[PDB]
Amino acid sequence: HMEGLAGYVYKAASEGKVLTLAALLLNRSESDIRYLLGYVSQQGGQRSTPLIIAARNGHAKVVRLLLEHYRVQTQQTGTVRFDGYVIDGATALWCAAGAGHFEVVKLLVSHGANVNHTTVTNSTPLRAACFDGRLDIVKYLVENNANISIANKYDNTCLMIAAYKGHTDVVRYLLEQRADPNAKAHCGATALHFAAEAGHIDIVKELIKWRAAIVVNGHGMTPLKVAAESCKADVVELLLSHADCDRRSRIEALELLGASFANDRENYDIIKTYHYLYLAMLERFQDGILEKEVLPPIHAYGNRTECRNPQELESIRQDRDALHMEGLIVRERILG
Amino acid sequence: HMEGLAGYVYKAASEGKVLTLAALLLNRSESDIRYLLGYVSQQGGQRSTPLIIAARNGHAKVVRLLLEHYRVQTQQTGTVRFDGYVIDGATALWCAAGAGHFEVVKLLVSHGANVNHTTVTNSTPLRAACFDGRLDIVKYLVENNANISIANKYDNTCLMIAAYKGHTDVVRYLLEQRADPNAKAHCGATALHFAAEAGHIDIVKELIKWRAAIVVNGHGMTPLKVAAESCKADVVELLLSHADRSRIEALELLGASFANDRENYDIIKTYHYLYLAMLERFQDGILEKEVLPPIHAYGNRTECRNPQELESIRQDRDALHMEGLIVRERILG
Ligand SMILES: O=C(Nc1ccc(F)cc1)c1cccs1
Ligand SMILES: O=C(Nc1ccc(F)cc1)c1cccs1
Repeated sequence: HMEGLAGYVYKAASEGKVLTLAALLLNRSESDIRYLLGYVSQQGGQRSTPLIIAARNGHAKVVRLLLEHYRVQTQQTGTVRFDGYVIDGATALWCAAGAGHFEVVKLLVSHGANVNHTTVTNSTPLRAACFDGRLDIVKYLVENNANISIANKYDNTCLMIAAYKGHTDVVRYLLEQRADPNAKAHCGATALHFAAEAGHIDIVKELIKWRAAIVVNGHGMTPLKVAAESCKADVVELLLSHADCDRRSRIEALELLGASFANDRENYDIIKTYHYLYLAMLERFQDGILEKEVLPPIHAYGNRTECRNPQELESIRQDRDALHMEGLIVRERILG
Repeated sequence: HMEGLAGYVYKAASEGKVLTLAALLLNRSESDIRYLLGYVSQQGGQRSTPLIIAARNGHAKVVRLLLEHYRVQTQQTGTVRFDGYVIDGATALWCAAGAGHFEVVKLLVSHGANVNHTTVTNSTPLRAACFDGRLDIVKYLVENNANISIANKYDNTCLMIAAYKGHTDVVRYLLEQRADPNAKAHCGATALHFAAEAGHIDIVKELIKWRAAIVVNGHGMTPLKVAAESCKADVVELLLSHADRSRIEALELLGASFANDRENYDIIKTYHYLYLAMLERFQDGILEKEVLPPIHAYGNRTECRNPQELESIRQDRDALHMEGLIVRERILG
């Protein structure tokens, strides 16, 4: 059928050949043009229309022709491919936003594109831009009345995803536009919880400057202890210079922070494994005191047992091997 | 007393001023030279002798003078500092081996240094040299009757530390010199367990030419599952070219490790080892798969029980990440 002629209009659109597109559409009845420009084309794992592919591929030159003259409906959705993950429900705007195609975004929403249509995971074009941290498209959409509040399937908001990937400038912009830094995901994670795991220290300070609230990971820990278990030490101390827990919860972070300098081989430093573990014990006998029930030796980590006295952990300051597994068991008593 | 001139000969020894050291000792009775050369000097928490520092600092010219003329006893031990750890029981030879001082090692053993003296932790000079991976001193000491077998307090053999720090050349020399590849530490960990943890693929094949590894690296693991949790995929697949349930646990834990592992995190590779893992645990009783109830943590998603379930989730980054955390907690805890 004219299914072959659709392949040609898709090919010209995907590769940005304005000259080819116009010559292909020039002498066509309106019935046929709506078929040609609305044809869902199977190319790889992408179900697309000429406009969606033209936008995903950043051929603004081609996108202009279709929206101005041939007046193509901007609400068309398809299933497109971004890197290695297939996304279904993607509109020309969402493809143009995720792929960071500056001009194409500005052209579609200027010609009336619904900036708040969502994929099946309910990622807005703004979220795509927040994931990749393209500041110009994040600024553009919000001042074009995009909804910073609409979040993904798992309540993971643009502010949360901007923090995990660490787009400091984008994160502060949304905070200024008064995005809620206390939203919670299906995980329970706050935007802070996320920035803590990835140690985006400047983002952590930005969120606090914008009256962010400390709340337990609804399904686990505090943002402090996710910093500790993630071993991001500078972050761990930042948060320990804001309202903490006297000795109690505060020392629990230090214990786990020093325990995380031990257990992961990537950033393993037994010197700071001891450094934090010892200072935790210091903050446990100050004035008054507060001890630890330790677990049996557990035939596994040899027969090492967790230290109960400062002098005890002092002894091991010469032994790498023992301090390393002292950390492995420190960690295992809080997590397990 | 003569404590002031003793301080001076230590200074000359540590800084390698052979001529200066010699100028201090020449018109001294043999009684006095033993005080000067036997003084244990405290710098920090360090107990040192002029000979030990000359060896720790690799000043061969000074070490020759001391052993040759003034005939200083090679026995003599002290407490020295290295990578940041104060080590007790260190002899001039052991210091020179950790510090990779080629000649000073060659000079000390020639005048009778016990190549098998052990620190307080029972570290051979061979172990020290194996940690630093200096192959020339590893061969030299071995060809002068060093015992590849004498291990640290925790049964950690020279082969283990050569694997952990990843000195392929030291590992292959030790294996060719016929080191035991099946020793176990107090953890239970074999040399492979260590090579897997750090993913030293070339060494892992080297041990394969010989070995055969049991269980536990500290938590009841085979070297395969230590590779999986460490996310070392290439190692996991190398080791997956041998003999067997155990197969599915490795793939599951490796793919579950690509999620939580922010260091080498790839959500695509989570959905790959987890998908290929789905062969035969779930819907029988194939074999038995007890899934955990959807606990408030990884949201309330529940672990996939059928191949078809994991196919739907082939897309969605958010969803596959919590699928890894769920598998991880089921195999671990
Ligand atoms: O926006 C997202 N993912 C994305 C798309 C395109 C791209 F280039 C980079 C990232 C999403 C996050 C959660 C659901 S969708
Ligand atoms: O590994 C050891 N010592 C060492 C390591 C690296 C180095 F550069 C210098 C010395 C050990 C000392 C006691 C037991 S093991």
